[PDB]
Amino acid sequence: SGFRKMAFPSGKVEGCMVQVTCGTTTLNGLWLDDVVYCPRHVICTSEDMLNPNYEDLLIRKSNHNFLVQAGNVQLRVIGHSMQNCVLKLKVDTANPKTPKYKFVRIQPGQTFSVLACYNGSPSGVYQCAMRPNFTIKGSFLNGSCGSVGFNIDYDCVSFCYMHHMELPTGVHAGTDLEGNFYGPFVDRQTAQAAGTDTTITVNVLAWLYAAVINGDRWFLNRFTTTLNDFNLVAMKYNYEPLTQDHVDILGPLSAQTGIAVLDMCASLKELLQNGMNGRTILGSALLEDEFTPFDVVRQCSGVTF
Amino acid sequence: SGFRKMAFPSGKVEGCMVQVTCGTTTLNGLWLDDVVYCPRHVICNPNYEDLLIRKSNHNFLVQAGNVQLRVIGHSMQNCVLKLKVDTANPKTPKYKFVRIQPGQTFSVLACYNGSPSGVYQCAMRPNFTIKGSFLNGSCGSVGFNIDYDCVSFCYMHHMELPTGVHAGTDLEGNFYGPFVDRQTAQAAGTDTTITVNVLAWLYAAVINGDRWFLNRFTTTLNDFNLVAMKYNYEPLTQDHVDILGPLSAQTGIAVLDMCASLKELLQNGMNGRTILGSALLEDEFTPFDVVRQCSGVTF
Ligand SMILES: CC(C)(O)c1ccc2c(NC(=O)Cc3cccc(Cl)c3)cncc2c1
Ligand SMILES: CC(C)(O)c1ccc2c(NC(=O)Cc3cccc(Cl)c3)cncc2c1
Ligand SMILES: [Cl-]
Repeated sequence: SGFRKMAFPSGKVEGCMVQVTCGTTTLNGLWLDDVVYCPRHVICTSEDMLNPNYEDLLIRKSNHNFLVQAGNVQLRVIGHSMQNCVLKLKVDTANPKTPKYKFVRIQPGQTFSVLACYNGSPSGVYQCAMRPNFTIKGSFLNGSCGSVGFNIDYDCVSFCYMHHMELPTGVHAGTDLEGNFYGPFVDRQTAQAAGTDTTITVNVLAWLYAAVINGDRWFLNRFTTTLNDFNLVAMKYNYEPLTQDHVDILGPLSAQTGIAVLDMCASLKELLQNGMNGRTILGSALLEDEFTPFDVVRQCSGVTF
Repeated sequence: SGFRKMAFPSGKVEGCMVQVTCGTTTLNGLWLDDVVYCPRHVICNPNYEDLLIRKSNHNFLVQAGNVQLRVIGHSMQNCVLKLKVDTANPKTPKYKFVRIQPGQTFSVLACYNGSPSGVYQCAMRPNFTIKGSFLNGSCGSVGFNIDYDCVSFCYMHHMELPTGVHAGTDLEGNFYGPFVDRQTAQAAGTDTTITVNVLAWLYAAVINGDRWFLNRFTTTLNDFNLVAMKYNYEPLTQDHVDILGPLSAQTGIAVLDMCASLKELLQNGMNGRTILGSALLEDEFTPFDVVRQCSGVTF
């Protein structure tokens, strides 16, 4: 019993964190085999950030201009290339602690664990989700750039995010491990704002199923809804449209609890209308949207209370 | 910017998790040097000394990854069983066994069959239970903090109470709270809110640009403690006020100034507003957790 925002064990990622220094800038890098991956803005000053020409800045650099530190050991840079917004530093030593891994690009609504680092050293780990507006509500300070997001499915680490920057509203933006940003953001100091955020409906529904599994049914009602009428109501509360794919994904939770997806949709409709009236669901006074249907099956029991 | 319930990096603890099997029971153990620590109920009104005297070393199966560890000795210390093994753990970190106080927080590395499945942050509640996320097979999962490079082990999971909350011991086998390791009618006492933690969290909201709850008013520690007692809040002591000193200095808001803001939230609610994305007053962040997350301390 119990339900917590749970992160994946960070050990396999801690063994990959290195410190990258270029001139006066110092951020984190990901050391996998003989390559160190880090944000390409490590080559920039605060001046270049207004309109950086990365190709022109990088052509002026040599291997010895980059200092890579793995623990107390210095790594020698033997090559360098840019792939989109990520700089790939070829080093002379393969990481013996390299885990089995994949670079995956996630979709908004997907969750992942974040290993926050400063100077190549991990300071903390937390769970979070890719928001519909392609930003993450993380907890990062200056020096966190190069911190990575990941999922660990079975024994393989799936790298899905590299932290690059903080937007003016305090939210964060970054790229997949190929250097392709999530969202319409650029690694430039520009008046770019996060689009209006929306609630991840399929996740709130998954979390309501987790509450039913943990013995809480106070929110259920005798009503059902059409998929269209639910979306017409949910959009009024800034909720993401629930698609047929979402309904199909919720199938196993619906089967395990005996509550149809559109019957759960009806109680979400009522919850949005009535609020909680002093009650909580899984210890929360708000509707939680950072647990996917996959996270709920993973964390909750297979036997309903 | 941003404020999340953040756990310590679990890597130094993952390298210590082993699977312990005794007969039909299978739970987790902590392998430090040549000793495996696990709940003594792995051998299970139980007379533990009488059950243990009937066991031999080969009755215990210890699995570290795919390797089998050979048990060469065994002893009991309170509610924890210490299995002497033939191999020192090469991944043993620098460590200490510490007993924590209610209100203090720690990281939990949840495991099943000697394999870590997840990590999460939580606090020792005033009623000595933890609001964890555990399933059958989680017994032997450990709680820890990291101080520089040293792992402080503070909790070993033992059981789930009927209300869905959890109970366990320090690494010396001494339970937190009036609990016993056996199947009987045990209930968690009435819980209280950790006031010093809610105050620390209000300071974190001020640091992150949330000041709507601040007012021009102050209070005496005595007048606030009456209000704390009415709302099932833990009494705020002078030690708590002294501990909040650095947060008070960093934000320019006196502890009793912040206490008057909490008094108005307790008496009147949030009125549709949230603090750090929460509609409830959060009490599982200590004043040190607030400082550490709003600075950038690494291990
Ligand atoms: C101090 C403060 C505001 O809390 C802070 C300050 C900086 C933070 C940060 N670094 C940057 O944004 C560097 C940067 C600058 C311009 C463009 C680009 Cl692409 C990158 C990343 N995450 C959290 C950060 C938090
Ligand atoms: C099935 C369910 C509710 O998920 C569950 C069941 C058991 C759980 C568990 N173990 C026990 O409580 C076993 C037990 C019994 C009597 C005395 C003692 Cl000391 C221990 C620990 N954590 C989560 C547990 C969760
Ligand atoms: Cl995805």
